[PDB]
Amino acid sequence: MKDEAEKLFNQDVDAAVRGILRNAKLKPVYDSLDAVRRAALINMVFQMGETGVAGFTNSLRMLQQKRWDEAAVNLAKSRWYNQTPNRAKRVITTFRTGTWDAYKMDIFEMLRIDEG
Ligand SMILES: [Cl-]
Repeated sequence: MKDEAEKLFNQDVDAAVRGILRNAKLKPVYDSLDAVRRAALINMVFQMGETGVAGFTNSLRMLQQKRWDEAAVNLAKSRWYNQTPNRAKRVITTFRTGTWDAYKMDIFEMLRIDEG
C-alpha cells in the first residue's frame, strides 16, 4: 500500500481551498458556484496546484457564467485531460452537472477515489 507520507491529507485539502480564496483568478468562480461544482474546483486545485488552475482562464470564465456545456467541452481539450483522462472526465462531469454522477460522496471521498 501507499506510504503514509504519500496519502490524502486533510490539511492539503484545506491548502487547496486557501489557494482558491487568495487568488483573484479562482475565488470569483468558486464563489459563484454551488457546493458540488465547488468540490470539482477544489479537486482540480488539489491535483495541479493553484497557479496551474488559475491558468484555465477561458474555462473558468465559462463556469462563472453558468455555461456548463461549453466549459465541459473546453476542459476536455486540455493537456490536463489527456494526462489523466479518467480523473478529468469525472471532475468535468461534476463541473458540468453539479451532481456526483461520476462518483456514484463529498470532497474528501471524491479525493479519496481520485488519489487512489
Ligand atoms: Cl486518470
